[PDB]
Amino acid sequence: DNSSPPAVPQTFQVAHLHAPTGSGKSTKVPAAYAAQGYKVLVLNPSVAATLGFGVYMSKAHGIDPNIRTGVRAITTGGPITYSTYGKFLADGGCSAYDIIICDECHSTDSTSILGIGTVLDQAETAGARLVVLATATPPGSVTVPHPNIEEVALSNTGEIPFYGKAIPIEVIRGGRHLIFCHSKKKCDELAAKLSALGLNAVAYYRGLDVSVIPTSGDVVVVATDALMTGYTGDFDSVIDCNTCVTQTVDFSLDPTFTIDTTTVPQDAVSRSQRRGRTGRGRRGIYRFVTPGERPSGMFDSSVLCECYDAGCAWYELTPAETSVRLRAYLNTPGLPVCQDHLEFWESVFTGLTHIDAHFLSQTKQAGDNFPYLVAYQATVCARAQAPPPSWDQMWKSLTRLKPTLHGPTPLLYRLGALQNEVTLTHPVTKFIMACMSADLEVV
Amino acid sequence: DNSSPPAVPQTFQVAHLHAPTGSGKSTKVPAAYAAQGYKVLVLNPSVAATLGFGVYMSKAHGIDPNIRTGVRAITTGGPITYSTYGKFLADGGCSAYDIIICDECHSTDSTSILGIGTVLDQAETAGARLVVLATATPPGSVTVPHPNIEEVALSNTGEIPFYGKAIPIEVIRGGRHLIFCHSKKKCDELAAKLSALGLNAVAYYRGLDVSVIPTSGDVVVVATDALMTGYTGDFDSVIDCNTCVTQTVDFSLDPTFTIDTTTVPQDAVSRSQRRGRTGRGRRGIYRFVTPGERPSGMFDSSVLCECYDAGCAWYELTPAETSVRLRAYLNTPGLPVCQDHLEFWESVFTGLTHIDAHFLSQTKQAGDNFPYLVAYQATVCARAQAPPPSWDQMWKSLTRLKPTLHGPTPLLYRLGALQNEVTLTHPVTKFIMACMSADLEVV
Ligand SMILES: Cc1sc2ccc(Cl)cc2c1Cn1cc(CC(=O)O)c2ccc(-c3cc(N)cc(N)c3)cc21
Ligand SMILES: Cc1sc2ccc(Cl)cc2c1Cn1cc(CC(=O)O)c2ccc(-c3cc(N)cc(N)c3)cc21
Ligand SMILES: [Cl-]
Ligand SMILES: [Cl-]
Ligand SMILES: [Mg+2]
Ligand SMILES: [Mg+2]
Ligand SMILES: [Mg+2]
Ligand SMILES: [Mg+2]
Repeated sequence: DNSSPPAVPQTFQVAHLHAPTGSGKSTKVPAAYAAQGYKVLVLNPSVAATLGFGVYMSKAHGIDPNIRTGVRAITTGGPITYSTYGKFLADGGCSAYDIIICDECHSTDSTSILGIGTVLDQAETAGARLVVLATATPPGSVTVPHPNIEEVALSNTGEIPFYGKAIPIEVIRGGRHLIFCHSKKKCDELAAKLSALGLNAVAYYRGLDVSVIPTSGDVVVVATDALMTGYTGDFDSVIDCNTCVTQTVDFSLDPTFTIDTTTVPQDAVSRSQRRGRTGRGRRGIYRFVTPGERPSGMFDSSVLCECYDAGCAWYELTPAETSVRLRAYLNTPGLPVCQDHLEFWESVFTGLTHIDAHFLSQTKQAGDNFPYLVAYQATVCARAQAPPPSWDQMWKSLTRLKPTLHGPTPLLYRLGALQNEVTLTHPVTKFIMACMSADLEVV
Repeated sequence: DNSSPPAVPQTFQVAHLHAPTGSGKSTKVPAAYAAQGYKVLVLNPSVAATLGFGVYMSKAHGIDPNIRTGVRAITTGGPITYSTYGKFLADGGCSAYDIIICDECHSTDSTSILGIGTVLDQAETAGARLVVLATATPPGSVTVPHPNIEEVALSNTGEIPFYGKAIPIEVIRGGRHLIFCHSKKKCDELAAKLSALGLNAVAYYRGLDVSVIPTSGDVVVVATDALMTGYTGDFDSVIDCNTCVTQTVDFSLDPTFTIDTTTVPQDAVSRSQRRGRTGRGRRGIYRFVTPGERPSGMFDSSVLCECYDAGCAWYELTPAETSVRLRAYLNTPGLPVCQDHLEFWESVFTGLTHIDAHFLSQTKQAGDNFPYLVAYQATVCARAQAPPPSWDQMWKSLTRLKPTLHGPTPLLYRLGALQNEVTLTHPVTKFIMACMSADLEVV
């Protein structure tokens, strides 16, 4: 049904394309639309993917497309353009293209979600005949059985307790095995427990080397998801804790909301990926704490906030402009889904007035999450000559003013751990609290 | 048809099983035959695969099978036994098992071919009810299109001549690319040509390190098939010369036959494998000198010779015993195929009388190809006080006698390059020449 590329409707259509990564959906398909005389934009969340498409197209097909990223925009004048969603947003959206392919349209990072809503809101007005929502992983996808992987639940019987169940020593003594834990911390403690017990064991996370994992010999690697992005092949078995760390918003009311990195049950995509490290060129084993529960393509409300934040920080969009684009995304069927907290987030940002410009550009440059919310809290701090909620790296634009800031932090919301006393008097704190309780979904 | 495991016939059946590597054919299938009360032997060409199955079975299913290789035989007493074909032959064949699974039955190395003929000849007499010829690559398989790989023939247009066609510089300037050449020699010359031209290029073959290939950055790797067995992932494109080196027999009549490593067009398996280095997690390009021509599962007559040789050297089989087993293999449909040179090879070896025992064990130990033919030539040399055909490593059991060997080599056949004068007088030379011309297929 959605596995063939849509023929161009001679007016306006939104269409889905479910096809594997590499299969032609982002290359051969735009090539065929271009040979019929169309101009085609193809959007993707990744700078590397985007650059990779221009290499393929010119070398396979002698087609030199325009390649547009945050760094540079390469204009050849040909009919196909590749861009990241972020560069697309930075360029004003549709502002040119007959057909727009939104690639990896299952992505739930904020640039993808804002970028996609923008296409959906603007595509027809801008002269487009076709928007394609393309993906290899449609929303509601679950982990399906693999022919080469045998799946065996852990029980309570075992000498090594692990996320509420147990690993018998015998199933990891001998051969090469990968245990997934959620944090650098568990990795280290489990790695150390196992080593006490006589096992060749080694931790791996963000910021250690790939060479810390022996090519050969019995090993138990206790790792985070950093592994899949840093390292190549192997494994007789995977032991999956079945949880990850994700950005979540909590309407904690202490005074307002909390945005932090918390432990959530994994979704199908993380389950599929962690399992997929065994079964390569021979049979594999996958062991797990709990059966697959979350389908792919649900995202957190704090990603809606992040969209509003980036709209203000990067793209000179008022919160109301951000809502039209997000509304178009939430109103389009077959896309990732989320609680409808558009009115609420819009209203919060609408009263985040008179941010310090130099603070915001410092935060933007340093690359911290939520550049607008961090610089706004900082602004508020420097205007009350108060310290930031902690001296986390986040707050470094206040470090030069550190000797002159005294007293309780005027807390607007929580972006991490609290390390100073707080006052809840601030007019903006009050404003955000009233945004919460003026919204039936958020109260 | 051949994708489901055969139910046990209550008398005797030979059956085929076509199923992917890892899918259960060598593990789950024997497990299910064992739960019904059968004793199951599972044979494979690889020590590592064989050991890998015992790890899987005990860890996935709490089944500790017997694991038998050249090194050691592990006896647990359970109903499933894994063995290499070679260990099976060393143990006397069927000499116990209800069901015998011949795994990787498409293999065309001599141990697999002799091992398989032995099962086929002996299985019924020995009480077996079932022989399964199992494989992921049936004979006559061709290279089929891959959804993620775009295939583009080279033409004559290009600045870099390559196996009778050309590579334009533009298709390898920028990005990461793998060129296959047939010999360490071409690798080095092409690598050096490309470097002169401004390209980051690096050779790779048997005996250089994996680290000689940069993880990141534009590179052109000019390699042999050593690459697939030494190194892990990548590549925007593969450029395949479409030829490999294989052991071939030539009835050269100078005086008798030649067995040497020569350049042949590649078969589907080598084509599939070399192509398969691109298209991983994104789209790939494969370029080639000539369209796929050889289907898998044809092997050379010199593999029949090697079987006879190993029978004499390792397994105390007379040539006539070797023929009954090879005959059973050639008479069984759906197996690799070869010219029927059984009578001829049998007759050659039957007159290879009174080999020196110490020479043969030296050759066997040193691991040279054709241990019987090398030690027989050597024997013949030491009895004529003549030098070996060259001082290649092959002939090292004659090195201690080197000051006393003089005159022309009495050539029985050719196993490499000739580096001394030769006499064709030797009675055994005459005998082998008459084996050739007494056989209608070989004349
Ligand atoms: C650096 C970040 S983090 C983040 C998180 C959420 C959202 Cl919605 C945007 C963002 C951005 C903004 N952002 C993301 C991309 C994507 C890419 O790498 O090509 C990107 C590309 C270009 C720009 C960009 C470039 C210039 N010259 C000026 C301005 N104001 C923005 C901003 C971009
Ligand atoms: C070392 C070689 S190269 C070659 C080539 C062709 C053929 Cl038909 C056999 C052979 C052999 C013999 N060969 C191959 C294997 C397989 C494995 O590694 O388990 C193997 C295993 C065991 C034996 C083996 C073991 C003992 N103790 C005595 C004797 N006479 C043979 C010989 C073996
Ligand atoms: Cl605002
Ligand atoms: Cl003999
Ligand atoms: Mg593609
Ligand atoms: Mg250790
Ligand atoms: Mg298997
Ligand atoms: Mg170089």
